[PDB]
Amino acid sequence: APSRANTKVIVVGGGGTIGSSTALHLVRSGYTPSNVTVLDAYPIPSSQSAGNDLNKIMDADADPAADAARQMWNEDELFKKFFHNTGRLDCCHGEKDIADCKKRYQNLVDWGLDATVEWLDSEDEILKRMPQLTRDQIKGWKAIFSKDGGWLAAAKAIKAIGEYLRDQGVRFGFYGAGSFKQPLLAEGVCIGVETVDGTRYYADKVVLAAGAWSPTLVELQEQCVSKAWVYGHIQLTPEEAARYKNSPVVYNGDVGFFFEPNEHGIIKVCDEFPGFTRFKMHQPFGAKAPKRISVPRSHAKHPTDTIPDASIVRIRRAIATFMPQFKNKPLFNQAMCWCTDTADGHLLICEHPEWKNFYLATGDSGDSFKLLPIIGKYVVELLEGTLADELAHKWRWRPGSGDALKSRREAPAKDLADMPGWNHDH
Ligand SMILES: *Cc1cc2c(cc1C)nc1c(=O)[nH]c(=O)nc-1n2C[C@H](O)[C@H](O)[C@H](O)COP(=O)(O)OP(=O)(O)OC[C@H]1O[C@@H](n2cnc3c(N)ncnc32)[C@H](O)[C@@H]1O
Repeated sequence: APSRANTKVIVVGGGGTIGSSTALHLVRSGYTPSNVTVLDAYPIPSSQSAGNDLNKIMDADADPAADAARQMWNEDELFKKFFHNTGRLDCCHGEKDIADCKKRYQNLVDWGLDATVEWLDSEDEILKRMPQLTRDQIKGWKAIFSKDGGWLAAAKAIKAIGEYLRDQGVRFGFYGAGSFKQPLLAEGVCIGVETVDGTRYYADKVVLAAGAWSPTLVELQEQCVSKAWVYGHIQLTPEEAARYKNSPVVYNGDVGFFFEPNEHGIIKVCDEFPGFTRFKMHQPFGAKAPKRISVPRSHAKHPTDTIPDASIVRIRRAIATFMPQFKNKPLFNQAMCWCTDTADGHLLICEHPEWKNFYLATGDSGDSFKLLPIIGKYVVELLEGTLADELAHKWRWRPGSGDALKSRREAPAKDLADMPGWNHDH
């Protein structure tokens, strides 16, 4: 095994979240930049990466990886500017959701103290916190307000990683030169990657950080099932947008959520739901025949795609509830954004059980963007044989460990074949 300075690594999906972090941590660890090759279907930040977004939520997860990430969002100079500490307003209505939120709030008063969390026990208490809401839309609502967390400028953070890597001299391959087709195996040892255009890249170690595409590219035995979530955007005038400067993330699990406007006055609005699959026949490397698996329907490949009609209705209901004064604004740049769920919702970060020096770094399960600053550190540890055993176990190769179609969500994902309104191919 060579020294870090002499080790060649290929990061497949290095234009995405986990992949770009991996490349960053290899460089920060003293790998020689020109020995690191980032391969992606699309140039960093990849136009189909789940992290290519105006915003993501940063919550207050006590988990060690989430904690370490939070410290870097606060303190690391590459990342800090992209974390917006607006807090979060979690709204609840109906007996069931209110009971759940009260229990959750009590757990904070119990477990690791409250401190930065408030209970809002009426409409008027919510309005004092967020005067931009409309009373007649929030009848019977209560809320938890958390001063911790807020939102992350996701595409900008990945873009900042790519500029850093570029300036260090990392090597890149994109499009046909970056789209993984197969590992290169020599008697059960991975020694590189071949791309769609026929280019062959050789390295000591290969990381597959291909997000929702990972189970399409190599045989993962249904350990990961790929699903889409949805959003769209509305455009506020400068005067309208000023009202929502530093506004908290607003969330109601029965409705959806929205963010503070970006610097161009655009609000992104999301639904809350268990995700959509898109099953079709496909043959990943390592599969003996085509199989029915959920294959992302990429908005980058298909920019005329929007989102299902059902989704538009839900997002319109969210705007009508949270921002009734903006109900006549067009919802634009509608898109589907893909992730991959494991059965238990933990990551899949492990060496392949048959292909030595080929490593999986996926299973993001819809809540990994917030790990961008830290996650590559754990991937480097895996490559070097130093990942903490409890994490190695939690993130292990585990086919047959449960049904990832439902995962730890409320319901099995429905399928885009059954959800009209997104496809505008003709
Ligand atoms: C979709 C989504 C996700 C999301 C979210 C809202 C939506 C609508 N809200 C979040 C939130 O509030 N907080 C949070 O922490 N996470 C949230 N998420 C999830 C998050 O976006 C994902 O968990 C995370 O971004 C996933 O990272 P991962 O690195 O696994 O995936 P990726 O960024 O999509 O990157 C994968 C890359 O692989 C490349 N690719 C695909 N095929 C190939 C081939 N053949 N060859 C080479 N590269 C390939 C992609 O192009 C991509 O760059």
